[PDB]
Amino acid sequence: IVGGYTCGANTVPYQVSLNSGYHFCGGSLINSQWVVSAAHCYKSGIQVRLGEDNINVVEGNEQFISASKSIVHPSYNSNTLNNDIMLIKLKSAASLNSRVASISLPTSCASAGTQCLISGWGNTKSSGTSYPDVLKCLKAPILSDSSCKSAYPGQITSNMFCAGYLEGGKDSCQGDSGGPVVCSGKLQGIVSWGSGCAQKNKPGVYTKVCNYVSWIKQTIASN
Ligand SMILES: N=C(N)c1ccc(CNC(=O)[C@@H]2CCCN2C(=O)CNC2CCCCC2)cc1
Ligand SMILES: [Ca+2]
Repeated sequence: IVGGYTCGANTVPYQVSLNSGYHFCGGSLINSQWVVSAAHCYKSGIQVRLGEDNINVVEGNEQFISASKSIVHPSYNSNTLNNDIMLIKLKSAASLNSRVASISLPTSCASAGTQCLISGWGNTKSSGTSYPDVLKCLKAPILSDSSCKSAYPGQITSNMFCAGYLEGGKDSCQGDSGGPVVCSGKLQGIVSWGSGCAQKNKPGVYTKVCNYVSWIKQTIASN
């Protein structure tokens, strides 16, 4: 997160860190046994870390649970990042509490101008690299269709939206991938891609979760 702020410990209780001996992606807890992340975050050997603030210190409140299943959308395209969504089933259910909590799926898509909360342990610099220990947050609005497509012509599918700031300075970034975009208490986006980070006229691009609510429920119900 570039241009954001320290969230505060466990203020984003649905935020998870995906770990492979290091933090490599974010995710969102949507019930005690399932996480939503980016298909481009797929790999073997995923450990889900819930309840985290400082990812480099065992502080209390952490739950480390191995992934049992990682289900990449069958129509994911690694070139266009269309359908950049993955469901991870935990080997055991998490213990839900004030610091480890699920986030609701949307009942409808969000509209342009809606303010949302984006969070993660990704890069905090727009030119170079600095990775934080504690969770970072950013308030960011959803952009209009036309503005999104003007920023990224021929690259925005119906399964993507733009959010952020055309003036630069405030954005998600590498390491935030798979993490939440939450708007009015609903999980509307997944950190997916962009051109650079926090660059002028190049806002972030997010997986449009409202298009996958039925896929998610059907897939979880059958697994
Ligand atoms: N909101 C941002 N600006 C942002 C950007 C990137 C990421 C992480 N996602 C990624 O890195 C995804 C994986 C496949 C390649 N990809 C990219 O985003 C491609 N980024 C380049 C495209 C051409 C212009 C230079 C930058 C997360 C957020
Ligand atoms: Ca910790």
